[PDB]
Amino acid sequence: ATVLDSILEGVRADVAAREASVSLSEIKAAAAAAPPPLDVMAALREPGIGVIAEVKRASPSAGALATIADPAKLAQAYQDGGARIVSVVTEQRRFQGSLDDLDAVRASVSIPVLRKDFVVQPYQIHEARAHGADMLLLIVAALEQSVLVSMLDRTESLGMTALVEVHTEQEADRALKAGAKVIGVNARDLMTLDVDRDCFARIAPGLPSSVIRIAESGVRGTADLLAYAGAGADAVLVGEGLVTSGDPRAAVADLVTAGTHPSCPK
Repeated sequence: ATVLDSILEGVRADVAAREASVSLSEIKAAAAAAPPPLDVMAALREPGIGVIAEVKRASPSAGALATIADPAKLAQAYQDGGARIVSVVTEQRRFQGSLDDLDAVRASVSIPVLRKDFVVQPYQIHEARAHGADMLLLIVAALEQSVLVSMLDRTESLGMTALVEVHTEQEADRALKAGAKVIGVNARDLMTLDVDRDCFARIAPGLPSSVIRIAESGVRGTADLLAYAGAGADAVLVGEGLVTSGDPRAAVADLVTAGTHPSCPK
């Protein structure tokens, strides 16, 4: 039926294959020995609309959307441009990412790193931590509530911050009830990658001031950033559709300039 169901089937298979090689006990030990997590909440508390910039496999080879293909070099461009956090897509089927891309990014940047994947079981949480993630995406649509709560608790126990992704007002209610500190709204369709313009603006007013509100989709430049800031975004996640013109550093620097301007809408 849904694209999400197919992604999650994929996750279960891909995780089972990794777990056959590196057991749950072994990945828990690897997480426990990893360099400590970086301070995501401090990054998010910095003044101005923060930019989370995303590394993913597919982009146009030329034109206004052209960017850097190599994950380490892209991530470095993002850090150089002033991104507060670098996101790296590790889901393997819809987005053709890999845990190797997380490793490459982690070695390349000294700012916090978000592992952007579809978490369904604790193995993935320890694995994220072992491979250096500081922030972890959790998706309400993927999880039954009690499991969401236990994944959120495990993420936090390991010293990471959860970015809890919601697609509807009811999912936002669930994220709040689960205890989320950071709630992202994703309005992108998994088939087309098009973004519903009304979703953030509808959901965000229901999110209390005590949560950090993230626009996970739809911000492609300063024009969008200003619109989302006015709608209540505290940070924006950019990547898909970003107008980079071959120069992602500059594109991120322009977003930072706009988001930290004293007169930026809010």
